[PDB]
Amino acid sequence: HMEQLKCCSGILKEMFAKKHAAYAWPFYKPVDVEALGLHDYCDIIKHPMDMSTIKSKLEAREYRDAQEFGADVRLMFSNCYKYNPPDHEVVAMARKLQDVFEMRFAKM
Ligand SMILES: Cn1cc(-c2cc(NS(C)(=O)=O)ccc2Oc2ccccc2)c2cc[nH]c2c1=O
Repeated sequence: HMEQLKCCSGILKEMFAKKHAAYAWPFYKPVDVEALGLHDYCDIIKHPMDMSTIKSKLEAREYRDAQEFGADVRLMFSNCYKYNPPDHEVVAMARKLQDVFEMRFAKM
């Protein structure tokens, strides 16, 4: 699984790339519930996730395989779709970033 984890690190680096920043930036770090004033975020989202946490987990070798890495990336997008109304701008941004992830993750 060392080779598939190098691919996971490559995919995450691509998600942080300048060419995707216009839609990736809300996912770079944890949702700051207090600063944003997000009503009941912690009641609705039991397992928050973001790209910096995923990066820290890859560096600490916490994912034993590609499936575990992919589960955290999809959790990050799922939390966004779950919390927000479907018409929210952040949801449209999550979909664009998920295009990047799914298309590369499938080429594992
Ligand atoms: C994942 N996410 C993130 C934000 C969000 C986060 C931060 N900065 S941060 C990472 O918290 O430090 C800044 C703005 C944010 O809002 C917008 C981002 C773009 C367009 C409209 C809203 C958010 C807000 C409500 N829902 C969400 C959500 O689900």
